[PDB]
Formats: sequence, structure tokens, C-alpha cells
Amino acid sequence: ALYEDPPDQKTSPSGKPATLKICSWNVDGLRAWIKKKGLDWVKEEAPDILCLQETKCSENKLPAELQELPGLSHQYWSAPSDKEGYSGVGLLSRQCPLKVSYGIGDEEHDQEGRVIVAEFDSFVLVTAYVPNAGRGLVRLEYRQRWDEAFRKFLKGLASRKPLVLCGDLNVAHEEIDLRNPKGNKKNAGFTPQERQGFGELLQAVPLADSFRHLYPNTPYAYTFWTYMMNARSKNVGWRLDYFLLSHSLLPALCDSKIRSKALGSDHCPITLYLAL
DNA sequence: GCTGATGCGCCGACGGATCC
DNA sequence: GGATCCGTCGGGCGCATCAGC
Ligand SMILES: [Cl-]
Ligand SMILES: [Mn+2]
Ligand SMILES: [Mn+2]
Ligand SMILES: [Mn+2]
Ligand SMILES: [Mn+2]
Ligand SMILES: [Mn+2]
Ligand SMILES: [Mn+2]
Repeated sequence: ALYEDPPDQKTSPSGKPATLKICSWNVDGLRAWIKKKGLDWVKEEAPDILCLQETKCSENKLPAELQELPGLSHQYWSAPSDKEGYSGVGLLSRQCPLKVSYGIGDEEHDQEGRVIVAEFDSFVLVTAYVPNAGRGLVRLEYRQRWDEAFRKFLKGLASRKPLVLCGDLNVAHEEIDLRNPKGNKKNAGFTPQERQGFGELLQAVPLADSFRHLYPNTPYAYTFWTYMMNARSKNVGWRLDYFLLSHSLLPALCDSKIRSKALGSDHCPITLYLAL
């Protein structure tokens, strides 16, 4: 069935107005995405912070259009050293972060271009492009090891300031999170191993799935559709993109949106509203 | 400099069998 | 014998490299 994201809630449970809008988008090739007007959509959305995944773009190749964003003028980019045209993440922000870092512990030697950490006054933001398990699950074991390493890294961040983790976490946590759960249990994104990893992430750090917290029983809400077989027009998709929050931030949570109508990638944007 | 072929990475449709 | 299961097949898009000119 088709899906209509409900209206933006912009006030928290206790009545405080949203003061921070974060948008996250796997753009599936930043240069292509810009040619397909993705930045026009971004300007309409006017987030305070924009997190981008799968930029497939080294920083020297960034289109000039990215220089003409006065409201997102603090920009941080990461791409892998030996696999350019794959991976790549970006974080663009209205206000300057206090600290910025890359990777999950040894980026200087493992230059992977998958994770950016930005510390702000009230919280730490992490954006991630989690490694896909691969066609035929050929890189599932690597993914499991990476999940463990990530969980440990994040636990030693959340012990300081509250954490917001966003991005493409490359798993549909539960059956409600994709259209075809039965046929996909041996597929990247819905293996028991990946689903369990997501569960351990929520429990160990700990974190809450913002969208599912607000909409625990809402089906057909996805953020990815394969380019093939007209899947998006049929809303045959997967929810792979998330905002995960420290429990101490739940009173700040106003809404967690899925921007289903925004084209330019095989993922759609997701947007978080917080009252800080 | 430029194009297009190839390589690499990253699952839903459907035909046949099974359930009762 | 309609619904469900399950395993096989055929397939959109972006970006890198390369041959050719
Ligand atoms: Cl940078
Ligand atoms: Mn709306
Ligand atoms: Mn992609
Ligand atoms: Mn399958
Ligand atoms: Mn040349
Ligand atoms: Mn070409
Ligand atoms: Mn059929």
C-alpha cells in the first residue's frame, strides 16, 4: 500500500517549540543528485543541519552549487581513500560545530569515508553510511564485525553528551520496516544478523528509534526503493534510514519525518525536529 | 576532451510446488 | 483450487577506467 507521512509536529510532549531541524539523505551520487535538483529540495526544507550519505564524490569534485548555501556554510566531507566513487559522507551545518571527527577509531589508517561526528553545545551528532552486507551476503561477516566496532565506539561518545545518530544504517529492523519481509530474510538489509545488530545498538548505547517511537504501529513507511521494477511507484520499499536518539533526548523529540515525495535518489530524505 | 563500453557495487517478479 | 510458500532469474542507476579518435 501507498504511504502518506503525517503532518509535521513541531512541539515537544511538554509544549516546547522545535528549535533544530536535521535532514538526512542518502543521495546515491552527489553530483547526479544535484543535477536532479536535490539541492532545490534542500533549500525548500531549510534544515539547520544536513547529513548526506553515498556522496561518491571526493571534496575536490564538489559542485560549485554547494558553495552557494549561505544557511549551511559549515561543511565537512569524507570519502574513502582507495574506493573513490563509493561511500562518501557529508555534514553541512548552519552553526559551527565545536568539534568534528571522522570514522570510528582509526580513520587515519582505515580511511573509509562512512562516518562523521560533530559535537554541538547540547548534543553530539553522528552521521553514518553503514557498510552493506552485499549481494549474496558476501560481506555479511565484515558487516557484523563493523556493527560491533561501531556499537563500542558510540557507547564511548554517549557517555558524555546526548547522542543523535542519523543516516543509512542499511538494515530494516523489523518486518514492519520493509514491504517483503518473508522473501528477504537471506538478503542484505534483513538478515537475522543485521537485525540483531540493530537491536544491540538500541540496547547497548542506549538509543531509541525516533520514527518508530512516535509511530510504533505504522506500516508501509519506507526510505528506500530499488530503482528496478518500478518499486517506488508501487511503494515496495525498505526503511533503511533512521534518526536514533539518546533516551534523555526523547523529551526534546517533536517529530521524525519521511519525505517520501522528494526525488533525486533511490532513498528519500528523512527529517528530525528537536526542541533544544 | 569527449563518448560509450565495460566493471563494480548495490531484490522483486514470477513459475512451480505445497497447503489443506 | 486460491493462497501461500520458495527458489530462480533478469535487472536500474552512478561513477571509475579504458579504448578509440
Ligand atoms: Cl571536509
Ligand atoms: Mn506533509
Ligand atoms: Mn546508491
Ligand atoms: Mn529474495
Ligand atoms: Mn584526456
Ligand atoms: Mn561516458
Ligand atoms: Mn505468481
